[PDB]
Amino acid sequence: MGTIEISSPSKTHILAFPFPEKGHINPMLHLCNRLASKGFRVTLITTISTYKDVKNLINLESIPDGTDKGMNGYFNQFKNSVTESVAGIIEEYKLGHDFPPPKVLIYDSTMPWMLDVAHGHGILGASLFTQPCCVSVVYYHMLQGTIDFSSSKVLLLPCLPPLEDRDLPEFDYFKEDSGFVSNLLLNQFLNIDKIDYVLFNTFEMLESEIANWMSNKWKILTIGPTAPTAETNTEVCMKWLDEREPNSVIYVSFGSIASLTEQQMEEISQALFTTNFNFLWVVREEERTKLPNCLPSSESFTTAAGKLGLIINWCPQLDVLRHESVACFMTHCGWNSTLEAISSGVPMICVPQWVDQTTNAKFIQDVWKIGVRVNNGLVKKEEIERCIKEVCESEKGKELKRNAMKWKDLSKEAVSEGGSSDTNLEYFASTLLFY
Ligand SMILES: C[C@]12CC[C@H](O[C@H]3O[C@H](CO)[C@@H](O)[C@H](O)[C@H]3O)C[C@H]1CC[C@@H]1[C@@H]2CC[C@]2(C)[C@@H](C3=CC(=O)OC3)CC[C@]12O
Ligand SMILES: O=c1ccn([C@@H]2O[C@H](COP(=O)(O)OP(=O)(O)O)[C@@H](O)[C@H]2O)c(=O)[nH]1
Repeated sequence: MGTIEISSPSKTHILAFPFPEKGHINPMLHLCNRLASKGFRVTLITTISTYKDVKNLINLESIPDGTDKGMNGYFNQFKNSVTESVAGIIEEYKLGHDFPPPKVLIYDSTMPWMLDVAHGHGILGASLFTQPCCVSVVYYHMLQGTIDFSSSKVLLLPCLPPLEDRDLPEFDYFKEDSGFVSNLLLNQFLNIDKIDYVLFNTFEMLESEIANWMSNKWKILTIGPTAPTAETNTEVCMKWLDEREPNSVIYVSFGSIASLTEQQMEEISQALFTTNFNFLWVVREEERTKLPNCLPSSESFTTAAGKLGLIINWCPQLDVLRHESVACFMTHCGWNSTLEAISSGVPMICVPQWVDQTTNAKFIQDVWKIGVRVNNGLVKKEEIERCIKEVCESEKGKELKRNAMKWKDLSKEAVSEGGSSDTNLEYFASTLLFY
């Protein structure tokens, strides 16, 4: 005689709150699906403006965007507003009757003060880093002042390859804002010893040495890629790709924020309109006016080489990357783009722009050996064409593609049963249930 209590995922309530930007929303969202696939109740909290895009099982809550229409004023208003409204949501659910009360807030690692919201409301806090281990450690070392950041400089950090100046995360691009952006990334570590779960969207084999190094300081859980293994304009892009030859398309995307200069846009244009390959070039709506005048939701071309090109304002990038028609990825090397390509086996042309893109480029070409970085800071048509020849028209290109298929298989192994990422995510979920 007596009573039994069962803690299952279905009675455990996970809150998620990403920073409102696609390279932060996207990997959170994938992780919420995986967690829901594991039976938990998952509520994704998101700003009202991102709510729409996102809105197109997983619970969805909206909060006020909390930001009048510079980087700094926007951020302090944001910090202030979302601190209040997320704290309010947590309390809403603690009294609710439908859902279970929340056990843990997963928050983007660029909002470390959300650990205080979570703890200060008596729930666990899980920090999701949306960048690899190797660049995150650089931010930590800059935070610590572990080293000094007519001569060139090379930095030697434990468990990392030598880093040239150009290999460091690029903050100076932001000029008077470099201090804010740099602060934002280093402050990911202000309370690292206090975070209940430290999650990294990466997989162990990709960053063995530095991941183990961070594991001996912090019980970090590498859990990526969060995206599934084998979006606006899906049907359009797949139709066009379905009708191209295999291994014939150069996929070109510079992410969701970066915006190249008129001159740089022209360098790329001339390289792609004269190359021996088809091309699918994402050019965001707001960026379209920076195109060469010689060229609206999409545009179809016959290139001067007699090939075919499609300019479009947004695509399902993951599905493009996994289409047999894609030869290579010309990318700005944001970490989501880099990891999606890794998990798809697509070799890469690296045109890094700022923050962690420069360091990702370093690793893509020199550590993982799955792509080439362009040399500058304007990048000339001729330099783009050299890199296309390297990656798509050369025996080197062929080894690069082999390298990428090896990393893709390792990536699929990591998130499959008994994979290192599958283990870590199961460690997250199982301990969530513990008394
Ligand atoms: C600092 C900021 C936040 C990070 C954003 O993107 C990153 O996402 C990935 C991490 O998961 C990386 O892999 C990507 O390489 C990286 O691009 C972009 C950077 C830089 C731009 C600024 C955001 C934070 C918001 C920001 C301040 C917004 C803003 C502009 C302004 O004048 O007031 C507000 C818009 C972008 C922004 O400048
Ligand atoms: O046409 C596009 C271009 C980009 N993306 C997605 O937007 C994210 C971009 O994140 P990333 O870290 O690569 O760079 P950021 O945009 O933050 O600078 C990735 O998940 C891409 O797959 C997309 O869905 N469609």
